[PDB]
Amino acid sequence: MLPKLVITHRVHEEILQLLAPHCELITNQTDSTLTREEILRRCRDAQAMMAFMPDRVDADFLQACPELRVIGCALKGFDNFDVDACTARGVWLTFVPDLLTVPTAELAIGLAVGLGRHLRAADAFVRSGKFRGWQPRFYGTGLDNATVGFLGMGAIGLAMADRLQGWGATLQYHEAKALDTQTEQRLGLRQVACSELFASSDFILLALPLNADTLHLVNAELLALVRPGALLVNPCRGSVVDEAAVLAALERGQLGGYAADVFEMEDWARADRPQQIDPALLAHPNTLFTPHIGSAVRAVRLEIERCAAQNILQALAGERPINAVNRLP
Amino acid sequence: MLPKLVITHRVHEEILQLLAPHCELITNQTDSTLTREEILRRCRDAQAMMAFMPDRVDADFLQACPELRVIGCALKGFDNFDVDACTARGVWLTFVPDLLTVPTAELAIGLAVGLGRHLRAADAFVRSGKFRGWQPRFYGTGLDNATVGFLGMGAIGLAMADRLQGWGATLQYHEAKALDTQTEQRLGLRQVACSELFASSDFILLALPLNADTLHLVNAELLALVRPGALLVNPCRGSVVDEAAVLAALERGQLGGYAADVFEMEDWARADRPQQIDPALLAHPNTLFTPHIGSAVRAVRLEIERCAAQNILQALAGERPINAVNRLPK
Ligand SMILES: NC(=O)c1ccc[n+]([C@@H]2O[C@H](COP(=O)([O-])OP(=O)(O)OC[C@H]3O[C@@H](n4cnc5c(N)ncnc54)[C@H](O)[C@@H]3O)[C@@H](O)[C@H]2O)c1
Ligand SMILES: NC(=O)c1ccc[n+]([C@@H]2O[C@H](COP(=O)([O-])OP(=O)(O)OC[C@H]3O[C@@H](n4cnc5c(N)ncnc54)[C@H](O)[C@@H]3O)[C@@H](O)[C@H]2O)c1
Repeated sequence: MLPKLVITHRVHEEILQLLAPHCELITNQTDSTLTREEILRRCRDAQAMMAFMPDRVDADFLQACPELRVIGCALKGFDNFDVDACTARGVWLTFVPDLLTVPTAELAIGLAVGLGRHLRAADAFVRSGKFRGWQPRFYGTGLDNATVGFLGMGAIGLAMADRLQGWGATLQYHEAKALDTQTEQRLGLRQVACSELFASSDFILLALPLNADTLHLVNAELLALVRPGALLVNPCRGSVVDEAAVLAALERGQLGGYAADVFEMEDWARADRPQQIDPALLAHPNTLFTPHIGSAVRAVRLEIERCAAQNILQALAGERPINAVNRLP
Repeated sequence: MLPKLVITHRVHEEILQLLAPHCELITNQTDSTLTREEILRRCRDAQAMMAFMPDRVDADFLQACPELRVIGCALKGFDNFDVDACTARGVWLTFVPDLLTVPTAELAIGLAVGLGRHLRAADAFVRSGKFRGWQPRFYGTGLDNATVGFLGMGAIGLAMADRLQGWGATLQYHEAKALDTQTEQRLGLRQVACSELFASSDFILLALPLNADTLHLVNAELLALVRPGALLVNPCRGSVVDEAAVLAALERGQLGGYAADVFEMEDWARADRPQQIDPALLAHPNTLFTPHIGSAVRAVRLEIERCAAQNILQALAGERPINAVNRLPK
């Protein structure tokens, strides 16, 4: 009897090969997410869990799964995992600190370009068969000579700033914890207050985690500050914005556009989360969406899976996992 | 009576005010493209013309318009304008050398990201109302650790290289006019042969003008060399590629994707040009398209128009235009 490991979502077969000598595997090698009932059934006597974005762990989950030694999260933002409750039950909780950063940064910039240049509608027009040559339309907004404001300047903020260096924009940021002035200057970043960031930015790129303090940070009052036509890009967590306020800002035309890779409906730890994305937001023309594909780059996903696998194996071996969030004796 | 200037497409009000005290303006302040005959009719007794991407000027056109002194083009690629015939008939042909570069480079990188990451299908999926959370789907290709190959390293090529500096890609290029080593080193560029460029690149970014030598340069023989899954992005001219060969490459699955801002049907100077984009190419999933919006940024278009206006005004005043493509004896 090897320790039992439940992997809640599909992974590369070579990751299964890496784990199999050490672990009895209970896998989900499909593109589907299992019911919460079935995850509980599988994890009841599991020694370990590899968890993904659709997963949620609270005290109630853990009491129902008394054999767990480690939850290895193949993700960065562990807002749906109660770390304190894990520590209390003697369960390691591990994450992936760096591997999701670059592909998410790349996508966020592509969304900003895609949103500013009306890519969805432009591509729709070409596919329709009615392109008859160059026309005066689909006039958009570029990054050259624009002010780009970042809310947050951790891993993804810095990766995005790195990638905008050749782009002719004026970069500013708001943080809970400032960069050192030397790094600011190497990247051409100026630190500003949050109100000013929203009042003065042509592109607003969110790069902050979801917590009690950032929940609905981007609300109606903050959005009412933006320059008419400002573009808002959300690659972080859905619930840092109030999507109802975002939609209202779009409909009034104060917000020029909203691009998102993440949605309030995904933030499982939120009882008052909406059950879906508002259909009126989904149908609004001044939008561009992706289904949480920030890290959806083939080579990176394998590396992310390997990182979670390694952390789990470290825990099961009686070591402190390299990427543990918590501390155990 | 002031000289007649035919402006073929809609122009910002700031530009008309600049032109009014110098020319009798025959304008087209609609967002519609007029017919070839309508242009001929208006230009028959015109001293000047402001021309745009849909316009084509050939030997017969200039013969029908003996009064022309200048054709100011609000564009970079003048492949639809017979420069030689302009020179022969003593007509200035002007362009806009730099203003289109940046917004086109921005869009091109945007297309590369969008194509690599399956943006069209991803967005359609969310819009369907069926998104229920993350799934291990839409896995694609990023620029980090990728090899990016530039065919051409002029204005747009250089601007794209500039904009990829922090992206962790290996940048290589082929050119007709090679960069000096110190510029190559400054941008982290490595010069390669065209065949090696196509054989070794994950992303192929086209940055060439269309001329006799570049017509169907990206053909079936060249596309046969690409790595499986290679992504091709075309922000320059449709006819630099053979769209039929591109489609065939997509269908066999050797080419991973094709993104384009420009299409063969736009290249009026070609008699054998296809009259539309192949419906089969339009319908292929591994594609991303824009309708020649490379420079479609409000601030930028105002400046492009002012540039073309300034060139026309300079010519009509008896000066040589700052952005003349051709040379005329004085
Ligand atoms: N879309 C995706 O696939 C994807 C991928 C990775 C991460 N994410 C999400 O993006 C978030 C940020 O990612 P990261 O890797 O940059 O995290 P990080 O922890 O490296 O950086 C987060 C930064 O936000 C700052 N911050 C906290 N509260 C703030 C506030 N009120 N105002 C301004 N800044 C504040 C923190 O000081 C920190 O520097 C993650 O927590 C995760 O939720 C999404
Ligand atoms: N999509 C748009 O809206 C848009 C905007 C601007 C320009 N364009 C098009 O893109 C083209 C390139 O633009 P640019 O501003 O970089 O022009 P450019 O003249 O500055 O650069 C073209 C470069 O390509 C090189 N070249 C020529 N033949 C080559 C070959 N066979 N192999 C490799 N390199 C070769 C030339 O030496 C030159 O350096 C323009 O001619 C125009 O047709 C499109």
